[PDB]
Amino acid sequence: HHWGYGKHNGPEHWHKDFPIAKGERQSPVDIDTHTAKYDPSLKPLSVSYDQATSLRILNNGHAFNVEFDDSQDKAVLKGGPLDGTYRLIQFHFHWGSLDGQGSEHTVDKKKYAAELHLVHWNTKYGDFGKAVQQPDGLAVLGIFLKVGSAKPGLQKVVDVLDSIKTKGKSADFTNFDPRGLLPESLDYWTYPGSLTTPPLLECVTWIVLKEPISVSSEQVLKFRKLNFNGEGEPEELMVDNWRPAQPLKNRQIKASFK
Ligand SMILES: O=C(O)c1ccccc1S
Ligand SMILES: [Zn+2]
Repeated sequence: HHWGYGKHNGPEHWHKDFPIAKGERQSPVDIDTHTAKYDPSLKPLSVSYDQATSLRILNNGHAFNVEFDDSQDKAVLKGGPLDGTYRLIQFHFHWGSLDGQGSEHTVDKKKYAAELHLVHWNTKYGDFGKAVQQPDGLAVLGIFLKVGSAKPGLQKVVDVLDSIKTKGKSADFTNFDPRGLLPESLDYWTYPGSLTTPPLLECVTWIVLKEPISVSSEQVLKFRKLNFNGEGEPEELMVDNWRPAQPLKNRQIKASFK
């Protein structure tokens, strides 16, 4: 009776094993666009993915992670609200059973079909396991997905999902360029928060891009064919792997843009 996204083990249950679920800086949150303040002092955001080295794709039983070589400064996030250098370790998505839900963050209560999380760790802490124990350990770039035109740069991801249908399956996934998942504009909102999955650690500087990317209905349908279960277990479609918005408490959301 491990955590998940079902009636008996979903987000409303997580606080029993993970009391930080009711903490002071939980994610996601609703972004109230009229309350977010422009912060002219945010430095420009720097997303440097030219030398990124993807390795593998893994179905971990709650999402799929595209993993990178993070043993050198190859793919880094800098600038914006951040002090120092954050290294890309993985990306994953959260998505819905239907196009009208799936994102974790909301914008004026609007839900997107899905949300991409590009996860980076602060190099001053040496490794990801140490970084998640620090209040400035991670920087996550959050990107909304809406259903419309296909995203060409997503198709290589979509096409390998049949090979990692069930929990614990992985596949080689080299030479994937995450620049093909970014929208035109880097305008963003930022606030201090948490992992959206257990263990819900309060270690994340969230950087949520305002401009969504468009994916096709056929692309997100292939996400929804994944399974939460292992091979030879009863089939449970991997859908609605999102946590709903949490109380903002004593936080301010800052905007990079007027
Ligand atoms: O899903 C996770 O475990 C996660 C991990 C790192 C950063 C963000 C998230 S939401
Ligand atoms: Zn996530």
